[PDB]
Amino acid sequence: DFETISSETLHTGAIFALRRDQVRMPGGGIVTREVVEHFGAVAIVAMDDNGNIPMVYQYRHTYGRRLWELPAGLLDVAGEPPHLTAARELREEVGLQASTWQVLVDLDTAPGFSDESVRVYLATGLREVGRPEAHHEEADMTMGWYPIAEAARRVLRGEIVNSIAIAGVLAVHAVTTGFAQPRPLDTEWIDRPTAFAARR
Amino acid sequence: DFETISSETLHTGAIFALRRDQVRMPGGGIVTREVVEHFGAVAIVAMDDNGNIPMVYQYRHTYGRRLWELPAGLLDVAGEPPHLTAARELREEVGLQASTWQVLVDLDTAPGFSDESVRVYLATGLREVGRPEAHHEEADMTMGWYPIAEAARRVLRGEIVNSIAIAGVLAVHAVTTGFAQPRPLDTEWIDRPTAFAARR
Ligand SMILES: [Mn+2]
Ligand SMILES: [Mn+2]
Ligand SMILES: [Mn+2]
Ligand SMILES: [Mn+2]
Ligand SMILES: [Mn+2]
Ligand SMILES: [Mn+2]
Repeated sequence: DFETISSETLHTGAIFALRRDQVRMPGGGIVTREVVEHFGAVAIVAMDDNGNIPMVYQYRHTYGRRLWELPAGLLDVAGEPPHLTAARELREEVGLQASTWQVLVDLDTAPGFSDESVRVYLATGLREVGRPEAHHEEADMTMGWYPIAEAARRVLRGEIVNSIAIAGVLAVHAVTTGFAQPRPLDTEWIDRPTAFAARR
Repeated sequence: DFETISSETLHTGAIFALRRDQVRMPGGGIVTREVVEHFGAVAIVAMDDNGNIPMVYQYRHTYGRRLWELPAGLLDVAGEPPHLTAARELREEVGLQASTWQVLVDLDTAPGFSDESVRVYLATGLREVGRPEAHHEEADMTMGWYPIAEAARRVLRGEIVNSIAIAGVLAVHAVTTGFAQPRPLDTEWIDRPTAFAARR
């Protein structure tokens, strides 16, 4: 079922495209299904030798306020491998470098209307290296180190609400409590976006 | 900082509006900040007397496949209280009724480009009641009961990727392991969307 009958691009912006598709429903009808094409992104849970991780306080215009989040960046560099996008962004945002990288959790942010998918890595064996000069939203953001457990409590207390940070924080929390294990970098990323990047 | 200089509506669809704002950055510059206005939504982690919860397998056109998710619905009923939207949708989607309702976790799905926020409730004291005749995506979706721990393992294994389901599953998992506690229904929902609903 669910066959796409027609695709019409309604808008192409800086980081996503708006597309309206006509989809055939179970009953036999046809409906509007609008999708927001997104580059996709990556985030990093950089855990240090004592179980602490870095988070950034970044202003989000969508909410008109700053949220506590994990270091993260868009896959807006055509051809750049995701784990490189991760390492690059970790260094730029929290000035860190890691000797070990594994896959923590992948999340599909808003399945209802966007194809954006985000891969969260767990970076260990941390090294403090230089951080570049930031621009825009990043020139305003700050950071703080949190024990994974407190970070986990912050989520359950509503102090952390960014879906990417929630997933990574609770996922690493499950790992540090011995409930689960990290995963190989070559783990399949089923829903990694391709549409918007494919546009150009 | 970050003052909105101008707002232009680019598109109004069935469930969200696309708006392009001009925002003043730290350096003194002005940039395009496109926001997707969304009704907002609610989800339910209905836990039974033995630690099991219901999940639905629903087709998501954005990804062209079915995902395992929590029962959930849009706040598309002007005036309907969120916890009522929750109870209504729980019954309609997994044919359940609960005598107890608390707040589990709130998540801001895609902070980068949308104001959508989702409140996940934890429903207990379950009762099996009738389920209506479904339409569209819902007429195709099925469901299955999962022990919270297995559901948690499914997340860490990439078998559950919907951000709402990840948050609720790992959040309730933290509660069942005695790490955290549920919260009162009157808990403040900081980022509950208002823009799109306010349009009409
Ligand atoms: Mn970033
Ligand atoms: Mn970037
Ligand atoms: Mn960045
Ligand atoms: Mn639903
Ligand atoms: Mn509904
Ligand atoms: Mn529904």
